[PDB]
Order: sequence, then structure tokens, then C-alpha cells
Amino acid sequence: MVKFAGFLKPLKKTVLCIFLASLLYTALGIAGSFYIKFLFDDLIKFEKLNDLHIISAGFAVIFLLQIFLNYYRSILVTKLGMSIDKSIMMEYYSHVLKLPMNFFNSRKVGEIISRFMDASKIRQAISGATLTIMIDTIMAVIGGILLYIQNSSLFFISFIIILLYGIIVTVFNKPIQNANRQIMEDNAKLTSALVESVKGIETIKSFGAEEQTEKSTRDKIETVMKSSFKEGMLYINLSSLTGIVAGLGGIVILWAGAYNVIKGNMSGGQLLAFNALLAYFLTPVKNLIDLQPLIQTAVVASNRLGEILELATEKELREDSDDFVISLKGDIEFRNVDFRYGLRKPVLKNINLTIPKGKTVAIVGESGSGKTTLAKLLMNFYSPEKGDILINGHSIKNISLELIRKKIAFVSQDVFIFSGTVKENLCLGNENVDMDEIIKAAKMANAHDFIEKLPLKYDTFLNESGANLSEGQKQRLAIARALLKKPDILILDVTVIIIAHRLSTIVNCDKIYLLKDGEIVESGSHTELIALKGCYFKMWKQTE
Amino acid sequence: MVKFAGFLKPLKKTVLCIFLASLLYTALGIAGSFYIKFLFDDLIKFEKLNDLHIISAGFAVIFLLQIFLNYYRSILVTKLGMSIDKSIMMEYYSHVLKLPMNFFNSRKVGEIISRFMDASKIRQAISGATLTIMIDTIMAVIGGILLYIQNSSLFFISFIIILLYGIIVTVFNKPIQNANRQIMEDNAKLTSALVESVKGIETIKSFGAEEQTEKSTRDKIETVMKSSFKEGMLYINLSSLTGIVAGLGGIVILWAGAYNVIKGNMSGGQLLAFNALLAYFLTPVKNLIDLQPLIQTAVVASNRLGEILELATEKELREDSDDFVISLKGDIEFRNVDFRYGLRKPVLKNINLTIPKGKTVAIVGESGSGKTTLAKLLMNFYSPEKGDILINGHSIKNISLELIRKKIAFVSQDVFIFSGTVKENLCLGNENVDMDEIIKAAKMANAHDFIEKLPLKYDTFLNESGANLSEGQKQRLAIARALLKKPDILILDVTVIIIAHRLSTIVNCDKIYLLKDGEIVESGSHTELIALKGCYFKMWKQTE
Ligand SMILES: Nc1ncnc2c1ncn2[C@@H]1O[C@H](COP(=O)(O)OP(=O)(O)OP(=O)(O)O)[C@@H](O)[C@H]1O
Ligand SMILES: Nc1ncnc2c1ncn2[C@@H]1O[C@H](COP(=O)(O)OP(=O)(O)OP(=O)(O)O)[C@@H](O)[C@H]1O
Repeated sequence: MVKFAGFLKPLKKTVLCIFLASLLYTALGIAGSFYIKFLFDDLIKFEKLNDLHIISAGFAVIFLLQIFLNYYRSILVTKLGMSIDKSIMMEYYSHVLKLPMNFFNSRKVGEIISRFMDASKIRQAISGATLTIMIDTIMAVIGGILLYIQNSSLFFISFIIILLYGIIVTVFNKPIQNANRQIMEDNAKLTSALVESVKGIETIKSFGAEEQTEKSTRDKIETVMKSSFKEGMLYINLSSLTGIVAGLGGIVILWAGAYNVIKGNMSGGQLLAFNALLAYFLTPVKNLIDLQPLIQTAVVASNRLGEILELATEKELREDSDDFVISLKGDIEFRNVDFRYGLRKPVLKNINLTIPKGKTVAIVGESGSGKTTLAKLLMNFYSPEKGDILINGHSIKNISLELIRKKIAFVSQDVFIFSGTVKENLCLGNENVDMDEIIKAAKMANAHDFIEKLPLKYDTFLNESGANLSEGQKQRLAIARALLKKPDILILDVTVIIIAHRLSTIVNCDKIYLLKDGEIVESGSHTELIALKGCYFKMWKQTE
Repeated sequence: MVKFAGFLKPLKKTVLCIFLASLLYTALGIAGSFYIKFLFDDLIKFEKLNDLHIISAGFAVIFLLQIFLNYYRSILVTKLGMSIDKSIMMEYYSHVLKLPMNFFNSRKVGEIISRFMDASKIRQAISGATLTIMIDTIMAVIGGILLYIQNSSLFFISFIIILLYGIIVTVFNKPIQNANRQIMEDNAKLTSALVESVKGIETIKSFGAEEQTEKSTRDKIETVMKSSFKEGMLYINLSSLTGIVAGLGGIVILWAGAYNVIKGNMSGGQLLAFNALLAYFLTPVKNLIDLQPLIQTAVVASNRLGEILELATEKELREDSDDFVISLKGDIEFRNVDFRYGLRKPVLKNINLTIPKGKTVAIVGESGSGKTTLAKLLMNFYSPEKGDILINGHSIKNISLELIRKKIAFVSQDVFIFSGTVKENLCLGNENVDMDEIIKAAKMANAHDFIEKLPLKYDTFLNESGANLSEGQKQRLAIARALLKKPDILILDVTVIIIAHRLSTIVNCDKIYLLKDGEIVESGSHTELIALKGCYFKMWKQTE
């Protein structure tokens, strides 16, 4: 669609104030643009002093009023630009935070962060000068319709100059757009490269691969600068084609004005005043054209920021919801669930689980069987394509995600810790939870002993992805967080689905499922599985 | 301090060509600034046609030559700016990749990316189109001495205008700098928060947090735009003062010139041509003052990059390398080694670890004893304290870090994968290694099977953080990579140091070290360590 900023609807009064101030400003400018005519035709050509001082003082007062009214519209336009830029950035950030998981696994962090950071633009194209120049271009249309009365042929020449400007801008419409798009794409790729290199640097500084990374970054920077030089060449071509027209048109204006003066009609002071009126007719237009890089860059930034990440399907746009579900204690009843990650290969075949309520079910299989795939399916990070997962007799499709992702706690290997207070880390999601509950969950997660050892026991900072604490001391914070988010289906009288790789820790479990070709081949407790001479028996005898 | 003469000393012919072209350009501009003097006082006041056409054509030719010179000077200036930017940017990037690990563990990924973007700002701001205007200030000095030659009465007023410009810039240099610094700091903080949120959006979705993070990002954006508004107010005050001075000075010039014409030195040329010449004395200065915010922004960004650049690398510290060490087949001899991450608390104290050659020793302890700290100290990621690490009988402090990183392989549980080809992921540091060693290291690491089952075998593409592979499948890639980097002191007849949190895998280790309270309390083989009624005994009986 079209990303037209409708945020100005609550800003109706400000726009009217700006427009009226600009109208009076241009009116005073044109009124004060007769000073040189007053000088040459009447003040000195008649040899009359003691009134030139009065005229000069009056025009100084007029210019002071012009500055006073240009100190106001600039402030108002800056406020409008702030109020638009903040709103558009917040829209984009909320939408990206509510996007599905396929988007986040099929894209690089650099692309998203660069698409956001391309918001200094748009703002720079709606700043004070950039938009007051467009308003003054309209005011220059008004000044030109005034200019038509003040001599005719010179207004025709000015119109021809405007036509030349229009042709020049039209011919250079696409190239600046494409150059900006390509430089933005290359800058996004470079930003992703730096984000990856600085994020994981233990591997680089561990394998002695600084030189290779530097060479790859040099290639990316070389591409960025080549695509920047292309834009520079197009910009210099545009600036030259505009400067030629402007200067030669001004010289033609002076030549034709002299030609008129030495041929009866019109006067020299009329020509001198016509130069300043022609300034208020052309200089806004030429200033706008010289701003075409800024407007074009902002248009490209708003197009990329809105093409995707403002049109892509959201998370909540999945299905309907329900009101009868208030608790999530039930029997999970996978029916022929098939999940394919993208398009590579079906991770899960026609799987079938019969997890009872409040059990301690364990899941085993090959290293690439898809256990974490099952855990992600149960958390609605993804969706099946032919089957129907259920809980308590009703499908989890028809349950509000704010309930599924609140009553199911899932702890994984990729423990992620946020920058902030340990209490703030623990109380993510439900911030209002009191000290007693976080203490209880920490004690139940064995993390309370560690936390009380640190100085500023719970009120201590954790830097970025946990560095103030060891990796084994962050799995326990993940456990404590999952315990705070009081669950009904716990994935590692609440149902516990433990996914583990060692066959010795999960033995005394109510039921154990084993999946090899996606589907479950064997099930039951440990004793019956051992008394089967099956795949689980082979695994147990090999790992004994 | 941050001088670009290092990247500018090679570029001298370009600078000479730019300066000479600019000199001819301003000379032709001053020559063309006599058109109106020729027009009124000689071509109009004498009523002579034809010669008017000839002079108009001549001045059109002069202006065309001016444009032809400005084209080349702009091309050369943009080439110079591009080269300077690339050079400084790569200096910063190489320095940051060579920085120690304390810096990377005490900073955020957002800050580095923001400073790199500020280097890009240095590119766009100052050295892209504005060096053609800084020269014009000196060329305006030339035009001003010519103005004094032309008429000494109005040169005093022009000098007073220049003095007012200077006072305004002097009194507005500081607040613009401070506002730019504050907006850059706040934008860096916003970038850090955003990269943390988008990078680690697993916990935000799982628990449900795309309201708290949204509120925090809204607060950060509000602070960013508050600083932006402060900068905007300072810029508007600057622009208003400059506009008042310029406009009122121009009107005073016109008034005083009319007074001179009626009361002394006269004719229209000495005013109409004087203003055209003044366009080559005051207009470049006003353009420079208008560009001053951009120059100050570039200066602040260069200051931040220089603040990063002065930080010592890893090679600058830990000097006195050695050349007589070729292999790392020796006895690790931790002697009274102490360590302390920053200033929190010593995680190690007087450790007397004495690993022999070629064994398969294991290190065990509590959940925060410091096993991975020992691995980092031996791999030489962090700086030890009183005492030193010995390998092959000599200290580790005097060994080429390249040899250490290429001869000690560390396999940590925070496995990191790079967004590239699988073969490129495997060969990190030594790209020339043939596929035979790749296959051998994969088969020895059991990672060959799943790689072979990938859709595009050993040269498949991987997303960031190995999102295209399972958590178990990613660690086997780390094992295969560390095996490719043929080690001698491999940490998980080469010495093997196994860090494990269990007690059943290490029953076959040659020796077992028990890191409990900073030091090593007990050591030996499994059987003798069980026959010690010590801390390992209670650990074994509790885990049984
Ligand atoms: N994010 C992903 N995108 C695409 N394919 C994926 C992704 N994650 C896993 N796969 C694929 O799914 C299969 C197994 O995935 P999964 O992580 O569920 O396995 P797993 O057996 O549960 O893992 P592990 O036991 O090692 O934790 C493999 O074929 C793997 O390549
Ligand atoms: N980069 C760091 N900065 C500050 N403190 C740290 C850092 N890394 C670890 N610590 C802390 O210092 C101690 C050292 O932890 P370390 O990572 O060495 O433990 P570990 O033996 O690997 O434990 P685990 O059983 O959790 O794997 C811990 O108390 C930890 O919280």
C-alpha cells in the first residue's frame, strides 16, 4: 500500500498555525523585496536624502518581523517532525516484536536493527528546513503568480526555467532511488556482519580468525563504498545540471531585463526588484530540488521499513479464541501432527502422544529426532500442517496465546539473560509478583543459594547475555523463571515433559516415548521398555 | 589527536588539483561578478545594444567554465572523502577485533555498532560535499581584499558582519557539541536495548513480555527525542541569529551604498557589482556557519572513535614473545595462580594444578568453582594474577598468542556458529585445509553423519547462531572444528582436559582434580579418590 503518515490528524491546529505563519512571512518578504526599487528609482535617482533613512528603518523592521515569524514556524515544524518520527518508530518496533518466529529464524539481526536505525532519515526529511522549503515552494508559486503582472517576458523566461527544473528532476527520478536502495541494502548486510562478528567473538579470538573476518568485512565495506560512489556520481550530475540551468537562466534574465530597459518599456529599478521577486520564485524551487537526495532517501527508507515488517503476517493473526478455558490442566493428545521447518524435510511424521495429566513423561530419541521441535510445537512457536494438537480435549489452536504462553513453562538449552536487575530478570512478564514468590521459586530452583552470595543479592546487574554469571548458573535462573511463571505443562500437580539425552537420569518416570522416524515407535515405563528387545533396549545396552 | 593526515599524506596530487581548480573557479566567479557593473553603468546608461549581446555571451561562457571546473573539483573531493572514510573505518574495526576480552565482557554489542554508524556519519557529514565550502572561506578572504580595493567604506561593514558571525559561532560551538554527544549516547543506548531484544527474543515470547520491553523502548526513544529537541532548539537559535545578522547586514550595505552614491563615490556598479562580489565574501562564510552543526557532529563521532582506539590491544599487552617454542606437548604446571574477574571476588586462589603430559585428566567441583575460568586461563583469554602458567616447562606468558590459539582447542558449552557455509564454519582460521582433514575431523567428531544428511552436504548454508541446526547438532560442529584446529592441550598423544559436571563419565580418567574452594583439595585417579573419605566421596555417595 501507501505509507502516508496519518499521524497529522491530531495535529490539525499546528499545521494551520505553521501555514498561516508561512503565508504572512512570504507576504512580508515580497513586501520587503521592493527596497532596491525604492532605492534606485526614487530615492537616489531623485537625489532626496533624509527619507532614505526612514525607508531603510522601515524595511529593517519588516525583515525583523520576517525573522520573528520564521523563529516560530521552525519550532512548530520541528515539534511535528518529532511527533511523527517517534510514532512511526514505535509502530515498527511493536510490529516487529509481535511478528511470528519463522521471520526471526529466516532473517538476520542486522537487517532488523538496520531497518529500525534507518529512522534518522524520514525525520531528516521532515525537519524544519526540509519541510519549510516545500511550504516556501508553494509560497513561490504564489510569488510567481504575482510576478506575472510585474513584466511579462521575464516571467515567461522564469517559467521556462521551472520547466527545465521539472525535466531535470523527472529524468533523475529513478537513479537516486535505486542508488539509495542499493547503498541501504549493502549497509544492512555490513551491519549484520558486524553484529555477528562482535556478538560471537570467543570463536574468532579462539581460532585465530581475525584476519579472515577482517578481509570479509573489507570486501563488504568496499561494496558499500562502491554503491555510495555511484550515488555520489548521480548526485553530482544532478547538481551540475541544476546549477547550469540556474546560473545561465539568471544571466539570461539580466540580459533580457537590460534589453527591455534600453527599449523603452520597464525600468532599471523594476529589474532590480524583479531579481529579488525572482529569488522568492526560484530559490525555494532550486532549494527543494537540491534537497531531492534527502526526500528520496527518506522515501526509500519508509518503503523498506514498510514493505516487510509492516505488511508481514502477525502472530495473533492465526485463528479465533475461546473463553471457556481458564485452566490448562489436561491430557495432551497429539493426532497425526506433522511439522516441517520451512521446506527442508519433515522433522515429524504422523506422531501420536498420549500424555496423561500430572505425569512425569520423558522423551528420548536420536540426536536429531525432533524433541525440541515437539516442545516448540506445544508452546505455539510454530504450527502443524496436517495434524491437530490438543489439550484437555480441545485443540490449542482455539486458545488465547496469552494463556498458552503463560500456563506452559518451557526451559531450553539456549538460556538467554537480559540486561538488568536479577529480580527484573526473574520477574519477566509478571512484574508485580512479590518478593516471597520469587524467593520460593529460587529456592525450588536451587538458584537461591547462588543469588544470595552475590553483592546486592537480588538487586544486581547482569550485563548482556549472561556474563556476570557462569553458564551453569544461568540454567538455574531459567528454571527459576519458569517456576515463577506458574505453569500447567512444564517442559524441561503439573504435567512435566522432560527432554533428556542421557538414559540414566530419566528411568523412574511414569511413561517414556521414543521417536526415531518422526513418529513414536515405542512407549511405556522403563521396565516394560527394557522388556521389549527394541530400540530403547539397544540404546540402553549401548549406553550402559 | 585523531588526525587524518595518515590517510591524506599519500593523497597529494588530488589535493593540489582540487585547490588549483578551486582557485581558477573563484577567480572566474569574481570575474563574472562584474556583469551588472558592465550592464547598468556602461551598457544601459549609454544605450548601446549589440555589445550587450556580446558581453552577455562572454559571461555565459565564463559561467560555463565555472561549472566545468566545479564538476571536477566535486568529483575529486568526493573521492578523497570516500578514501578517508574507508581508511578510518577499517582502522577502528581492526582495533576492535584486536581488543582484549575484558572489553567485550564489560560492554554491549549496541555500543560498537553505534560507534561504527557514527563513523559512517563522519563520512556523510564533513567529507562528502563540504570541503568545497571550507576552501571558499579562504577564497572569500581573497575576494574580501579585492572588495577593500573596490571600495573601503563598505568593507568595514562587511568586516563587522564577519566579526558578528565569528562571535555567534564562538558562543554556539559548545552547546551544539554537548547536544550531539548526548543524542549520540542516547541513540547508542537505544541501539543496545534493541539489539538485545531482537537478538534474544525467545524469553520475551515464551513468558510474554512484548509490553514491558515495549514500554522500556518507548522510554528510551522518549529520551532520545528529548535530546534531539534540545539540539533542535540550539540549532534554531543559531540559525535565527545568523539570519538576523545576514539580512540586516545586507540591508545596511544597501543603505550605506545608496548614501555613498548620493553623497560621494557613486554609480550603480559600485553597488550592484559590490553585492555580487559580496556573494563571494559573505555567502561562503554563512554556508560554513550553517554547516557548523554537521561538522560538530562529525567531530563528536571522531572523538568517540578515538576514545575507543586508544584502548590497548591484546598484543600490546603481554609482551616479550619467544621464538624457541614450536610445539605444546608438555606438563601444565599451574603454580600459585590467582584470578579475579574485574574486582568482584577471587574465583581462584593458590591453585597448584599439575597436569602431566598426554593424560586425560578431569576437573570437577561445585557449580561455581571456576572450571571454565581455569580453561580460559590456560587458553589465555584473560590475564592471570601473581603466579603463572607453565607449559612444556616454560611460562605461558612468553609464547606467541598465535601459537597458543592455534595449538590449544577449547570446546565450551556456549557454542557459537557463523552465518556461512558449513565447510567455511568448519575451517575457521585455516581456509586452505583440504577436504580430507575436514572429513577426518568430522568422522572423529561424529558430526559427519548429519552433515552428510544435510540437503547440500558439507557446503550448506547456516543462518545466524546455527538456527538451521539443532542444539545437539551444533555442538558436534564445535567438536569437529576444534579437531580441525589440531590441538595439543585440547579442553572439552594430545593432553585432554575434560570439564564435566557429572561423576559417571570421568570414572575412566587417568587423574581427577577437585576444584572446590579456589584451590585443589584432592587429586588422583578415581579409585584412590574414592578411597579418601573426602569431598569427592560425599559427592559420589550423594550422586549415587
Ligand atoms: N530452526 C530450524 N530450522 C530448520 N530446521 C531445523 C531447525 N531446528 C531444527 N531443525 C531440523 O530439525 C531436525 C531436528 O530438529 P530438533 O532441534 O527438533 O532436534 P532434536 O532431536 O530435538 O535435537 P537435540 O536433541 O539435539 O536437542 C533436524 O533435521 C534439524 O536440521
Ligand atoms: N565474565 C565474568 N565476569 C564476572 N564474574 C564471572 C564471569 N564469569 C564467571 N563469573 C563468576 O565467577 C565464578 C566463576 O564461574 P565459572 O564460569 O568459572 O564457573 P564453572 O566452574 O564453569 O561453573 P559451571 O558449573 O556453572 O559450569 C562464578 O561465581 C561466576 O558467577
